Amino acid sequence: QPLAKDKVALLIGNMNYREHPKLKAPLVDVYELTNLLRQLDFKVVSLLDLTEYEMRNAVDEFLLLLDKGVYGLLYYAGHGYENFGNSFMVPVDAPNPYRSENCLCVQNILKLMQEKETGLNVFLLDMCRKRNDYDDTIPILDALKVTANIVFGYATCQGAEAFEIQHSGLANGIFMKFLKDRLLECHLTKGKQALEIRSSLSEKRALTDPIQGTEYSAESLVRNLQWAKAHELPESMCLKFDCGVQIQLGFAAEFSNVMIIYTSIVYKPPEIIMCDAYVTDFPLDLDIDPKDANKGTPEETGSYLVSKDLPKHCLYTRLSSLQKLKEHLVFTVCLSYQYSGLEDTVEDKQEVNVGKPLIAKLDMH
Amino acid sequence: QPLAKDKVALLIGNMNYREHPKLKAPLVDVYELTNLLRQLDFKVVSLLDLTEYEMRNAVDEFLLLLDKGVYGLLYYAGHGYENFGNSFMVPVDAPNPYRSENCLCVQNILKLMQEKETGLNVFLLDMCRKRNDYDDTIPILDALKVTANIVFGYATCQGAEAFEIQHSGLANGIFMKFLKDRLLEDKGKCHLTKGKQALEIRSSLSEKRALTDPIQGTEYSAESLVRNLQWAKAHELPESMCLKFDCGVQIQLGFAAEFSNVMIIYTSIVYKPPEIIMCDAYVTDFPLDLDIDPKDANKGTPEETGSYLVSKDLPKHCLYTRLSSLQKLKEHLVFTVCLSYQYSGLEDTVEDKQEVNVGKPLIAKLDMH
Ligand SMILES: CC1(C)CN(C(=O)Nc2cnc(-n3nccn3)c(Cl)c2)c2cnc3cc(Cl)nn3c21
Ligand SMILES: CC1(C)CN(C(=O)Nc2cnc(-n3nccn3)c(Cl)c2)c2cnc3cc(Cl)nn3c21
Ligand SMILES: [Ca+2]
Ligand SMILES: [Ca+2]
Ligand SMILES: [Ca+2]
Ligand SMILES: [Ca+2]
Ligand SMILES: [Ca+2]
Ligand SMILES: [Ca+2]
Ligand SMILES: [Ca+2]
Ligand SMILES: [Ca+2]
Ligand SMILES: [Ca+2]
Ligand SMILES: [Ca+2]
Ligand SMILES: [Ca+2]
Repeated sequence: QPLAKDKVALLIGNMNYREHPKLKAPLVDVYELTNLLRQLDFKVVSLLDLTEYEMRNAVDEFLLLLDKGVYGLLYYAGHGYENFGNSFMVPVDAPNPYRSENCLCVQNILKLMQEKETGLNVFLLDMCRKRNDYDDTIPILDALKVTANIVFGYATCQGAEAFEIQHSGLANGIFMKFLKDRLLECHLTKGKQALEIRSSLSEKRALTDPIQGTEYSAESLVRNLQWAKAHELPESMCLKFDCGVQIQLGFAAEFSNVMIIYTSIVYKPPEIIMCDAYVTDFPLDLDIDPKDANKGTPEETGSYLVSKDLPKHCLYTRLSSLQKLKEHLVFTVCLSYQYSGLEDTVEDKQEVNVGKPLIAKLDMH
Repeated sequence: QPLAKDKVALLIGNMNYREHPKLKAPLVDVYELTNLLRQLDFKVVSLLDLTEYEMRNAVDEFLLLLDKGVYGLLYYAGHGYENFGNSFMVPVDAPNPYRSENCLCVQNILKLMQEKETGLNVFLLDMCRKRNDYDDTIPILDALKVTANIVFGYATCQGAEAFEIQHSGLANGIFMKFLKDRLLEDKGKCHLTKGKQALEIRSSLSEKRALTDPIQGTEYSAESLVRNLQWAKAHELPESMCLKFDCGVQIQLGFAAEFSNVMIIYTSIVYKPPEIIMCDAYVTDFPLDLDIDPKDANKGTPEETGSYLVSKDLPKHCLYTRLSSLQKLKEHLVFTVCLSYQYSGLEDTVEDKQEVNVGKPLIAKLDMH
């Protein structure tokens, strides 16, 4: 029987490039792939918009989980490049033009995966190439794609336009389709595209293979808790203001580095006729435009989470970039309230601290 | 809207290697893709077990159909190999070891397709590579300079065992799945198995193209005429016939096209007069061109002949004979239908025989020898 010792996954989606065309596609594709992998018993990390430093720390810690018998999946979506056989994943902080030292190399990660003694390695790259970056003419000089169980997947589109066109739609990502078709148990648009799948398997492996489950393992507890504690969300607060008004502050995870906050009035005393609550004062590291806070749908914040997913009728705020948090997520719930019978509006302020939510816990900036 | 000026396809499936491990997979995959393409309004040729001479003629004549705006699909399944940046399709007569002179080069065919003013080229290869071909040459190339309106697809498995395993099942061809998902506008099952495997799909499209795009039936009337005629001249199947034997017994003799180079023949008694108590009929005397063992003729299912066709597809209650290799027919398909009959009241089994000529069925009508 093929068994997994563990099932671990790291998904990266880069979009918000400083010096390169911004992408949109990754967000959806990471979310849907996360959601698939959860149902296959994977512990997933899902990170949007990483710098070089962030990507390296993330990938290394993924690689540290790949012991003997582990099933490991790595996914990247975003800009990439190719030179002399060597492919590169570009972080959001990379300058223009691309230099190798600003980028993470595919083949290095692949070589590291092949040393680890895993039961299955999966490495899936969905890359936007620059228009005129075709594959180079090369000899093959070095390989490990025999000695360990590998599925390697490499999609390309030439240019951001063709990339975004082919990725348009929900539920439709190339690798999610591949996984569903090939590893359990969207029309061809204009432009230039490529897909490469390569595999070397000594025996049939599938994502659906059972974990060798444990009753009393220290290692398995370690593994579980290392991941689970990187995914602590704040408990919902019922914030009581001095006038008697109660604002519920709720929290949702969207990615390992994205939290939705949402606000609702849950008590209005008879002495108050009208009230509004809003959030402000977020840490500058997280970099929120208040134009994208306090919105009347989660959709308006840029969330994948829709109005049917979250509690309804709130104001919604998306706090992305949690990996950049230095201290605590200190922010302010404000209350505006009008007293019953008066025109007079009062303001009040309640500072909230929620600690280090999600990957912010690691404190690795 | 994109239009095709025509839809033409050539499918080759090579299995019966003389000097190389035999394959089984191609039969099914060619049949099922042929069926799909038929339903999309392609004129299809489907050929099993071609020599180099046969492959070259077929491919060349396929390339002749690729006029302006035509949609052309070439599919190959069987052995391939790689050498110094080139890739090769191996014909069934290929010497061991593989030498380029004996094989058809993928890169040639790809550039021959890209030279045409077609509206869409599709070129799909689904190959076995022998393990020995992994270790002998340093790789360079396999990608290609995929340009024009082209969809290049290229799949490999290392070794016949892994190849056959990955292809086990009906309905489960990688390229059929691909075309259905990616190239039809609409206007589990293939589990990844052991071994070393590769897939490469490349597309270049100046505008959206699909296999479902309607045929523009205007312009280029003589080219259209010739395409249609040439194809249809390669697909004349003989009509079903009733042979009346002089004793009164009626043998039905039916025909089915399995590939452009494979015909099923089937026989049944459709009338026994009351004077005959028992009878049986069989076929014999096929031309030596077609090779066929008489122990593999006269079977009680089409499954027993080696066909894709199951007992659902043809008339039940017959004997079935499969004639492959029709492209090698140098003359007419002449055979004998035999009858054995016992009269009521007699111990005597009488024999009778009738000769049949059905001409040159299917691709044999091209007369290429
Ligand atoms: C939870 C762990 C063990 C940790 N990890 C990370 O990605 N760590 C990470 C570390 N530092 C930064 N950083 N931010 C700022 C600067 N450095 C970042 Cl972004 C991430 C992954 C990654 N993949 C999987 C999979 C499974 Cl299971 N656990 N797991 C983990
Ligand atoms: C019917 C035509 C026009 C012809 N053709 C062939 O394959 N010709 C062919 C010629 N010679 C041999 N041979 N046998 C013995 C020796 N030489 C063989 Cl096997 C085949 C194809 C091939 N593809 C498509 C597609 C559409 Cl439409 N027509 N079409 C045609
Ligand atoms: Ca390049
Ligand atoms: Ca290298
Ligand atoms: Ca650096
Ligand atoms: Ca998508
Ligand atoms: Ca700190
Ligand atoms: Ca006031
Ligand atoms: Ca012509
Ligand atoms: Ca020759
Ligand atoms: Ca070779
Ligand atoms: Ca099959
Ligand atoms: Ca007698």
